[PDB]
Amino acid sequence: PSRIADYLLLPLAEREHVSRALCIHTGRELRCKVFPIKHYQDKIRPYIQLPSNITGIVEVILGETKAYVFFEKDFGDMHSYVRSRKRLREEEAARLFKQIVSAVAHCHQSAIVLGDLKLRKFVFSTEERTQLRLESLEDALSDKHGCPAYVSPEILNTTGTYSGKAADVWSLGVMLYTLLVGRYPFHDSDPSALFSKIRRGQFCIPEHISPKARCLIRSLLRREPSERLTAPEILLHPWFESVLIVPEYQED
Repeated sequence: PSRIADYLLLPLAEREHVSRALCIHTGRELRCKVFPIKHYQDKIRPYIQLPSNITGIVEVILGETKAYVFFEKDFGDMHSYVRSRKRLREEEAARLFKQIVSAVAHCHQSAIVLGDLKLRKFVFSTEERTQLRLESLEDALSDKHGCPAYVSPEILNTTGTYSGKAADVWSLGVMLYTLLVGRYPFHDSDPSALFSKIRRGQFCIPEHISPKARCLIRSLLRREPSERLTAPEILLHPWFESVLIVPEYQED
């Protein structure tokens, strides 16, 4: 039977590298995912050590070779939320998107490129579903299934080399559009058409989206990466106003 510090580890219905972590003293229920420590240090730890909790990590237990990351259960992701709401009203979209952007700005200011930004990368911290956190543990909205909706112009043009931070901002643009409209801005099921529209920056913002929201979307989905807002700059965009330590313990 699997016991680590004062937690009992139990298999989860899925069981990727994730388990149930029950506190032996109280029955408090967390989640645990195990990683090689090298991988934890390189890919997970940076997120924990930002100044400000954008993750829901409670603590990390560092064994011999492996890191046991204990985190809070979440209350669903933003992909499922948009799907169930169809699309968000501007006031909610702005509240939630500001939390998303604040997370990314923090990351970028410590030289952390995410590279995998999507609505499913953000999850609710409570049952209220008013506060999002970054899914940092590597753990419907198009014409058909499997739209590569986060493909940027850089990744189609250039030669593979481009700005990580500016590519994340493109992803913030796709996310913002999708929050407000309920479909991705580039959503063709035919990849020829999709890639053509992405390279040429061709998408349509419905008329009823406010002027401040429309120019913010446009300011993120600029074809030229150098022309996009930085994540810090997004936080000061007039749209928002218009509508509005993790401990590490060693073990044997």
